Amino acid sequence: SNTQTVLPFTGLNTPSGVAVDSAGTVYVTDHGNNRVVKLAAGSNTQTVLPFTGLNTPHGVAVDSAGTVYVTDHGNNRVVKLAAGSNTQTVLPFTGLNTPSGVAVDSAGTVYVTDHGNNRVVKLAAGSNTQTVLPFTGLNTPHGVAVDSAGTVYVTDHGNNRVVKLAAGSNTQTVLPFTGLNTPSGVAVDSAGTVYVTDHGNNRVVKLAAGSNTQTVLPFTGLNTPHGVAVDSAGTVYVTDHGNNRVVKLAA
Ligand SMILES: [Cu+2]
Ligand SMILES: [Cu+2]
Ligand SMILES: [Cu+2]
Repeated sequence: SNTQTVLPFTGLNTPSGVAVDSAGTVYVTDHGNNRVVKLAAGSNTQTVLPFTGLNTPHGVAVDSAGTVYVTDHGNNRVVKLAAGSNTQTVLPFTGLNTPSGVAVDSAGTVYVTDHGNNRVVKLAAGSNTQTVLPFTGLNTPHGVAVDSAGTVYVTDHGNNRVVKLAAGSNTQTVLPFTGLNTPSGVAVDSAGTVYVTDHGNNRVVKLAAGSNTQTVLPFTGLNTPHGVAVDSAGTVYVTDHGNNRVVKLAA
């Protein structure tokens, strides 16, 4: 499409991550206000999720049960809130330094980019101990996404590239993006198309499934994109750091 919609969030200061659930509810981490806001589909009014003690959130993910998972930079931890709950759970990750992105697969496994430790960690549902994914030579990961097959996609700031690992594989794959500068967020649709916020080039890049054609999505007026999400219809949602807004573009 050639229509971008500014969603009616208010008062954002460095919106850092975005997620969209199956109902079309949009969740945004508002880094500079220590909060996560949500907007139900068609609603005019955001609500603030009742995380307690949250500081400087980066990433957000939502599972099919509606549980919301958030990374907290200032406390170096990951928290989750079940739908309808007022009492978060701190997940049993350990030793995080700048947890930057979070994703949750269909089995409830939680994947977190640990930016300051140059690694991606994962925690199975019910486990108390993370494992480190075998992403050789990873540096400063920002964003993570997991697809319905369990393939994990990660952006690497220091190396300006995007890598993936299939479930059960030891061989990572470097995706055929070109010309990235500070890839931040990543999202993947069920067709396999991969969307990346190319923060240092002020643009959002699409790698079309199959053809591997890279295009720039026709967002307008961005002042450095951070987070990205894509819904089942192919609508792409982006957080715009310098303009303190969240915008969407239909396919
Ligand atoms: Cu931070
Ligand atoms: Cu970085
Ligand atoms: Cu920025």
